[PDB]
Amino acid sequence: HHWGYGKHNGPEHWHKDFPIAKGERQSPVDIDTHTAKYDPSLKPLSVSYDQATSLRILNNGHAFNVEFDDSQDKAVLKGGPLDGTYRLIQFHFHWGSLDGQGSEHTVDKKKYAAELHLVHWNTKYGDFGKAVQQPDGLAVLGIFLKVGSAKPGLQKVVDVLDSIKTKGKSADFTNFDPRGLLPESLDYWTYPGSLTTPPLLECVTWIVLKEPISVSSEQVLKFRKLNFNGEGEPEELMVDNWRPAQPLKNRQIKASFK
Ligand SMILES: NS(=O)(=O)c1nccs1
Ligand SMILES: NS(=O)(=O)c1nccs1
Ligand SMILES: [Zn+2]
Repeated sequence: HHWGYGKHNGPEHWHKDFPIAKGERQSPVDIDTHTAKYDPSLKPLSVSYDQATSLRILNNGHAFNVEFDDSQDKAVLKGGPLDGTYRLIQFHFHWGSLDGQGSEHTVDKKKYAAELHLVHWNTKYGDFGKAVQQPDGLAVLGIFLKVGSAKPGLQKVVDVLDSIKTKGKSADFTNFDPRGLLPESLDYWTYPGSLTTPPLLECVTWIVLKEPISVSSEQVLKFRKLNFNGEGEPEELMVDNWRPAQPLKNRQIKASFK
């Protein structure tokens, strides 16, 4: 047994094993659109996923991760609020049991049906494990999912979920293009924060896109068929795997747009 999202091991318990849960720069947060300062010094985000190499998809018991080859500068995030270059290592999502909840960040208290996280690590620290020990170690791009028209570029991900239903299952997952998960606009808010699962390390520059992607009800339904438990255990549907908003405290949310 370990941390999870249930009544006995969920977000409100995490602090007992990861005391930084109560720290000064925790994620997610509510993005108050009227308090976020437009910052004309922010650069456009640079997302270069042209040469991205997906390798595998994994159910790790808390979400599913699509993993990338990060042994070269093939899929990088640069510009925006960032200095230097961050390599894509994985993406995953957080979603709800119902369309009314599921996102981690909220926007003037609005919850989206899900949220995508494309996780990148600062190439000056050499590997992901070293980056997470650093205040500017990670750059996570957050994208909101709302339910409406399907996202054609998500379908390949939903169709493989049958094969990784339970914890520890993985499947080959090559030639997936993450550029088909982006919305049209790259307007963003940014603030310094943390991993939103344990160990909750305060290593993240969060870059959250203003424009949501639209996904179909059937697509998000297929997320909710996955399982937190392993094969041949009591079936526990993988839903509501989001941490609620944490105290903003001494932080400013900047906007890249007016
Ligand atoms: N702090 S924790 O979420 O890992 C936890 N372990 C057992 C019950 S709650
Ligand atoms: N949910 S997240 O992107 O902040 C993340 N947490 C741990 C590894 S990646
Ligand atoms: Zn996440």
